[PDB]
Amino acid sequence: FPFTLSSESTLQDFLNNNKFFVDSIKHNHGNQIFDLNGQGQSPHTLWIGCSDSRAGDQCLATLPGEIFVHRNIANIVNANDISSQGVIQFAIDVLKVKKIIVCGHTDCGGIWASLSKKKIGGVLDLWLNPVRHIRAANLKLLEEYNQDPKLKAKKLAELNVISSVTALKRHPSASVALKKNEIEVWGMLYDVATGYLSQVEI
Amino acid sequence: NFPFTLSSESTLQDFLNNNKFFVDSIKHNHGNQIFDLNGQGQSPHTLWIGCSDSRAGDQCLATLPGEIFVHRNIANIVNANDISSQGVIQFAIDVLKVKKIIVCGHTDCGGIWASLSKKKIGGVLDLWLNPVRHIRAANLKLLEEYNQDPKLKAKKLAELNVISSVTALKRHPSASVALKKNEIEVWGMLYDVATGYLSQVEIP
Amino acid sequence: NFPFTLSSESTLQDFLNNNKFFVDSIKHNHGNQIFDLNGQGQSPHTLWIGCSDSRAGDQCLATLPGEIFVHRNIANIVNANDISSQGVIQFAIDVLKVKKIIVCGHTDCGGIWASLSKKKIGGVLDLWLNPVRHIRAANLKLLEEYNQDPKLKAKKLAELNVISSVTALKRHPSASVALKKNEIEVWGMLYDVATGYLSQVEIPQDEF
Amino acid sequence: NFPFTLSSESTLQDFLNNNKFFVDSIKHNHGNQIFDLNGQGQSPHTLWIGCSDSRAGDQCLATLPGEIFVHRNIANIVNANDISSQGVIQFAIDVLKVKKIIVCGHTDCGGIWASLSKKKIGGVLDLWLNPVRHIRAANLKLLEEYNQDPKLKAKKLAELNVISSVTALKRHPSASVALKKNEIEVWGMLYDVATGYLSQVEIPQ
Ligand SMILES: [Zn+2]
Ligand SMILES: [Zn+2]
Ligand SMILES: [Zn+2]
Ligand SMILES: [Zn+2]
Repeated sequence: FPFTLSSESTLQDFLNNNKFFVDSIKHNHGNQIFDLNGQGQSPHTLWIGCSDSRAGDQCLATLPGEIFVHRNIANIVNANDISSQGVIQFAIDVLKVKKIIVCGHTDCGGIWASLSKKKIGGVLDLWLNPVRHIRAANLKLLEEYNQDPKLKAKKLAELNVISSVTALKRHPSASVALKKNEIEVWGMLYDVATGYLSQVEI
Repeated sequence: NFPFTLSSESTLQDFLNNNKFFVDSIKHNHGNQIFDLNGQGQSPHTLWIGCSDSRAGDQCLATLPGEIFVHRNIANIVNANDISSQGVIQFAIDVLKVKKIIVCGHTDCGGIWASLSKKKIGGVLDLWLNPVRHIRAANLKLLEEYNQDPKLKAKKLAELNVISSVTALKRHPSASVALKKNEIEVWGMLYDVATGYLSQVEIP
Repeated sequence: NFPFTLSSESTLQDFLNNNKFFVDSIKHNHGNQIFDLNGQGQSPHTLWIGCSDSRAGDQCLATLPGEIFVHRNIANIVNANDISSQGVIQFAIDVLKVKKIIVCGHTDCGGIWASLSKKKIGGVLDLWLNPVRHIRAANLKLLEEYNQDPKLKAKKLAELNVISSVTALKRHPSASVALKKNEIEVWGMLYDVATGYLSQVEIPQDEF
Repeated sequence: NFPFTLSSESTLQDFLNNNKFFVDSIKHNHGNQIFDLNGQGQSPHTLWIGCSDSRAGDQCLATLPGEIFVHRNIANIVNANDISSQGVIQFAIDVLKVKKIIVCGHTDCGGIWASLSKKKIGGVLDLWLNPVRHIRAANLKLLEEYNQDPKLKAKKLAELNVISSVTALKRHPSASVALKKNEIEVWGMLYDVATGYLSQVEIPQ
């Protein structure tokens, strides 16, 4: 379409996009940024967000070596998910990030599925359980946005962000550094139709 | 406090200023066309599995929002016991019907280097990395026809790890059916953190 | 050696000798009927989830082969991202169509004791047991009401753990459906290691 | 009703009653001695890893409580990335110091039959069973030599699966150190569901 790449696009087409990424960085910064990249990483921020192609840490327009990223379906931080827990562990314990952003977004597939109770199948029903819990736990509140789907899904999306932030703060290395005031934590919402990022109230 | 767009000392406002740029930048080049398409759904053409590392993101493909479905974790490990990986893989193929999948490791991977050391890492990480530890053991001293240079051992390990993840990805139910119907293609790649260059890994 | 049927020093043939007795015993009491049924397929009426502990097995229910579908792991933890447990539950409900599910903890459970401590174990077990450490953390005050007797404290955590596993089990997509259709029944239980007796664990009423 | 002790329509009291029998039966033969030992701790000599199947089951060894540490899961898969199994093995070897580990497959195993097809099962089971589908693929020419009797096809696969599980078990760090110290024995077995009999599987060495 109006996108840089397509289904039909070739391997070389991909490598052309990548040669552009290098040329652009080099054009604005010389070799200095890859020289830094190539010695170590010292990112300032951990971003935890949905896997969704339209959400994504891109929205912050940072350079390589600024943001440590974890992305998964519906930006769920669960204590038993070893994928999340390693990333958080490593981010706080090794990289010493000073900010953590948990970012959800509008039109989230996990959020919408969790509202309409038809079993998705495979492993997805299990993966989404905590969201299905969050909806059940907040039924009255959600009910008050009943008269508009997109807003109910959005309220749920926000509740999910808050849920993930609490779980994040209860992480052992997080909880320590948080109370030593070494770290800062934010919930956010990404608006898919506008590209704007707003802060969730916590 | 950097040649980077943000530092540790930045503000919520500063952050939000970067995002205002992102939006203005997209609008400058494309008008509302993207955020209009985005706002009515996603139809990405590619799934990207790579490392969480702040240098080796999918950014290195310079795509716009709406093109690439992403998962990132420590050392780009794909395992069938991991409901996170498999959930993503499943959704991408069956629902989103992505036509390309990319597994990307990269040079200077902390997970890979740790997998090469003696020192127990601690917590959940040492367990997380066991799959890589197994790959080192499963590959001779093919790893160190190179113990003359640390960096090359790391790179070969990283590539073996990519190959590991790719094979696993291919044995996924959705993947094996898609690949047999020739309805999807699969790539393993390495990002050189020092150069910004992506390259292909040959998959056996 | 010595009250027990087999020992460390036992032999393969000794084990096979026990198995010979198991076969002869069932044929003595039921003739050939059971092994003929077994041989034609399984139709168990119950799923049992309990701890691996050698003292606490489903044999405490004195059933014959073909009755009880069994999963056993350390501290009878049922967690929604553990593919082992969730496969067992999906299969039992969907395919076997069990009518009863029992989640059964027990007293002197080592997973419980380990979780009451703060000392790290090692290997996988500190992470396996993490759900239990959480339950203990979320009931800290309730539990410290049993500082008078550590044994009763551990017994309480064993119960909370049962309650946690059951609740997770019921949130399984196959289970939640079967339940709301009243096609299945779910029991928390506790097994007293010292008496061989099985008690029912009171499970919270439906709250969401 | 059945020829089995309990039914789909059996009650809670009814279950408690079979448990009451269990207790009575054991004190009848052994006094309070088993439960006294039990009550103080556990010292099992054997770890059993086997299938969840209601017909299989470590009861085929006719042991008293306190002898055998048990793990059971679908098709008795011992996989290095499966933490349920890996915890059981660690604890058994490192803490309980079991002297024997037994991996037991069985005939008519539903996980085996499902791995013989490549029809998708759905939910989680395609993933769970993947390492067995692998085994099928890597032994295809062999398993097809059993085409005319599907049941002996499933038996061979169930034996291959046992060999694979035992191989993974022995690569467990606890196991490996124990194995090299001649501190433990590991056995593959198969359980014939139709006959109640247990046989040994020849494992490579
Ligand atoms: Zn989403
Ligand atoms: Zn890395
Ligand atoms: Zn126990
Ligand atoms: Zn079976």
